[PDB]
Amino acid sequence: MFNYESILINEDVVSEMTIEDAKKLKPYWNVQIANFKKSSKEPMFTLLQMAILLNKKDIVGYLLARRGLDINALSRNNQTALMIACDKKVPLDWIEAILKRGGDLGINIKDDYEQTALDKCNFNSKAYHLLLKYGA
Amino acid sequence: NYESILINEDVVSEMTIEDAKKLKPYWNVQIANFKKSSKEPMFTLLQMAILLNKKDIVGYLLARRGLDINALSRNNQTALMIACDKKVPLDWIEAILKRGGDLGINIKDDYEQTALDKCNFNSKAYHLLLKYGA
Repeated sequence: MFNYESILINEDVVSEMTIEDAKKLKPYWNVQIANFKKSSKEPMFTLLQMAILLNKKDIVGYLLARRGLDINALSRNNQTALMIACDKKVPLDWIEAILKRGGDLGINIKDDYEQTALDKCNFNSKAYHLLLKYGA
Repeated sequence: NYESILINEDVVSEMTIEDAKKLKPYWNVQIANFKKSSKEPMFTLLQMAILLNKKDIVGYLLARRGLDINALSRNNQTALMIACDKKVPLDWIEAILKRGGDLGINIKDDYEQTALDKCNFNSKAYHLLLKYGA
């Protein structure tokens, strides 16, 4: 929403968000709208990306099921939902849901530090092995 | 600091309930920290499991009779405090409180914060803490 003359909500707003709120932000599903309070007053993350970062399982579940949502949409630092999910070691079932929904198409996307989602998994982790199944 | 007891988030992320069972002598011990942070252990296994959203290890440990639900991290944080701070599901917070986490509801960390202070104002978590005497 129109906070600090931009499109900006913080982690406080997203932590308290319900599926009804996610639905009302439909025009914004592919838009960088969220950032942490500590950081600068420009949006960094999509709602899906911030939901993953804050472990909002019900909002993550709802958004991945949406028609018209770009699962490979980039954060302001050129990160995907898949990259963030791997970096934060979220449950393997969310990583699989991301990949099966079209996250596999962006599996070789690289962030500002030349890192892919595979590079964010630990050596021989269950995450590493799953990404290899989907073509990493 | 010793790497003798330290396990990091890489070890805990790959951990199963079989591993948690084998660590029983250590359930009240500061054993875990992130690679970015100090080599010195900060968190209990339950506390690290909550920070990494390991639902099966969290569910198993909360059921254990030998585990002190009010055990302190090295910076004097409880499982309840960390669960509130990381906005984890309400069911986990309620399980912690009913398990004896209500006895430590007014514990204050090194930054003079309680579990209530780590909840968002008017959240369902905030209201539940008030019910149990925050």
